[PDB]
Amino acid sequence: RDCCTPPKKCKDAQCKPQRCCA
Repeated sequence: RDCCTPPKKCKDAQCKPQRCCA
């Protein structure tokens, strides 16, 4: 589960500092 690719995942620290999340 990537932080921006479907299913995007923007909730954990390993995904928050991501333009597609922050």
